[PDB]
Amino acid sequence: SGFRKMAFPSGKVEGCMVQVTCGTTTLNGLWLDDTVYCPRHVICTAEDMLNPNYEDLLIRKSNHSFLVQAGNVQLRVIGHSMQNCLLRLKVDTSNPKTPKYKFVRIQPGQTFSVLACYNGSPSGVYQCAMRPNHTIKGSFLNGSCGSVGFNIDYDCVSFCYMHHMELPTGVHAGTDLEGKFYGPFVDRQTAQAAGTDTTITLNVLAWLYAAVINGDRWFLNRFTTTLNDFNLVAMKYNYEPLTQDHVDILGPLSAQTGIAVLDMCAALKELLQNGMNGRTILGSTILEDEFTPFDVVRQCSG
Amino acid sequence: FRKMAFPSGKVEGCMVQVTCGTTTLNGLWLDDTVYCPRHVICTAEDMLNPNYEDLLIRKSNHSFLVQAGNVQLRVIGHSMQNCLLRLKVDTSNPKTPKYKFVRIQPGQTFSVLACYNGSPSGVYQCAMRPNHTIKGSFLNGSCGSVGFNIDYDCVSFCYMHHMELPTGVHAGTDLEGKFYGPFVDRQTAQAAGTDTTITLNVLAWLYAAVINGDRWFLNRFTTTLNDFNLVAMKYNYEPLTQDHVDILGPLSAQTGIAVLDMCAALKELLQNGMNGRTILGSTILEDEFTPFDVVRQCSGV
Ligand SMILES: */C(=C\C(=O)OCC)[C@H](C[C@@H]1CCNC1=O)NC(=O)[C@@H](NC(=O)[C@@H](NC(=O)OC(C)(C)C)C(C)C)c1ccccc1
Ligand SMILES: */C(=C\C(=O)OCC)[C@H](C[C@@H]1CCNC1=O)NC(=O)[C@@H](NC(=O)[C@@H](NC(=O)OC(C)(C)C)C(C)C)c1ccccc1
Repeated sequence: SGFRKMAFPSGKVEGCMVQVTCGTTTLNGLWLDDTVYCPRHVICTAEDMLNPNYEDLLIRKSNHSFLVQAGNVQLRVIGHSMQNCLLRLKVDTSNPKTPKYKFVRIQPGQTFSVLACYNGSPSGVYQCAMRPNHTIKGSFLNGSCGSVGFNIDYDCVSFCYMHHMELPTGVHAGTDLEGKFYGPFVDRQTAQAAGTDTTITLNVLAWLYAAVINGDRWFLNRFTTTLNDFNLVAMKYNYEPLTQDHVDILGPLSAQTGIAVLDMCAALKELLQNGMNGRTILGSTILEDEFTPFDVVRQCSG
Repeated sequence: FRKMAFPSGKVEGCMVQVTCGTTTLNGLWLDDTVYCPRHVICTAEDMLNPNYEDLLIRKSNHSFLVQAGNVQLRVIGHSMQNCLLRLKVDTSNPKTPKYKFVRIQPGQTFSVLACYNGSPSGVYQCAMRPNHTIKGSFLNGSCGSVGFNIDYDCVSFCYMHHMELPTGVHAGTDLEGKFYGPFVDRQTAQAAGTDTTITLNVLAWLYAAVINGDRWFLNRFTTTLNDFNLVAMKYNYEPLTQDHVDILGPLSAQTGIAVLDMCAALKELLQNGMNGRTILGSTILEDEFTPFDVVRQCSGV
């Protein structure tokens, strides 16, 4: 019952947040075992951000060029390397609080928790989704960089995102724990259109099923709609095209609630076209798409 | 600008599973004490209206099974404090963070670490609604889940989950076992009073917008706290009081926009809607960001 944009317990991720400083640049880092990840752009001098040559800027650095700090104790960096847009600083001590973890490049539309950090210190956690344009509509300020995006599968933390940029659109862009950006962005402060955004159709349906699982039903109709017709409409409303895989995914949620995916699609279509009569769905006044089908099934069943 | 929750690390280390017979729920393990809903000592038979006092006096420490991981905390004492059970355990939680028990006030917010069988499952931010309930997300077995605020390094435990009003909302108690609202921890037929918009927070929010550069809604005029309330009344807004105004002060000072001025702005935001316009991204007027919260996210904490 009830429905919140729920984030995973950030506890296990906090125990891996550290401060990493190079020159006068300081940002967050992930310290797992004997390694610390952070946006390689930490080595970027001010003026060096217009068009930095990381390979060049890094070679001019050394282990001691990095001031990695765990809380208030200085971590000794005894090895460093670059992996795409990351810095993999090896340290001498191994973080005893390193949770069971895995690095995963999430798929646009998927959701994850973000531990907003500043100076290697957890400031807040929020759940967000990998927007369709690969950016993340988040709340980040200067110094949030190095914050990690993660998921928790029981006790195994899946790091999927590491903050890096701030597209002018006000959104945010980062990398996966392997340094590869999400979207067509780069470690440069150079014009970067935060690509055409779309509404995650998959999630809005998952969300609508959630509202239904929770008793709300007013938006349903006797109408139905082919996958193709739903798309012809949805796309007009700037919605991600809905694929058969998506409806397969909504399968479970379809069963429970007993509503056929396209029927729900028929409801979504109506909503899009008739607006919400001012009325609300599961609280919101606008179709929510930051809850994946998996999220919903996890927050409604048990 | 998203609704952020305090990192739940500290509370996570204080969540334990409390079992009593067939009833299992979450327990807050601070020091040598484990707090959990007193209805942990219930079951299908004694719920409509259990006599806890009696029901507990029939239970002994061996009745309770407090667990943390694959560890079992021998319970060496048990007392009931209002609607909570204070369970003394033979072990003082090593992860106990500096903590206070503070009874939150309507409108104020806090993070909620939703738990299941002693395990933290998810953490979200919410507000203690005017009607005294919370638009949270809880499923069976979430009981004992705690709400909290973090002041520097101190955890301010302000909420513990117990009931779920038919409204789809939730009632709980502070960590002293006293319920927030008229609600009780019984299967009565209690209903949440109608809710209102936390005017104070909407305001705080608008300010936050102004702080981030979203000020299209401001206006040249002002209004009287009285005149504003006549509007707010229509849109079912909490009547703004001078105490509310003073609470906004910092935000008001930072942006130099007088509360009554911002109300004037909110007045027209209510009477003319946002005409397709968005404040801080949203299309609706957020009322779950207290003045203090607005600071947190904007003035990094
Ligand atoms: C994190 C940097 C950090 O922690 O530094 C501490 C000293 C950010 C966070 C960014 C701040 C506000 N919200 C955010 O998400 N890192 C940056 O400031 C980066 N800045 C940008 O992304 C800029 N992007 C940009 O110029 O792109 C175009 C507008 C040209 C398309 C923003 C601020 C305009 C950053 C980039 C590169 C290196 C270091 C930092
Ligand atoms: C936590 C109990 C727990 O941990 O039990 C583990 C076995 C809840 C959480 C509740 C679950 C779903 N969302 C929630 O908020 N404890 C209860 O189930 C309690 N149930 C209620 O509060 C019921 N309220 C109720 O009937 O109120 C009226 C409709 C009569 C006004 C809900 C579920 C309808 C609960 C029941 C009995 C004693 C103590 C708590």
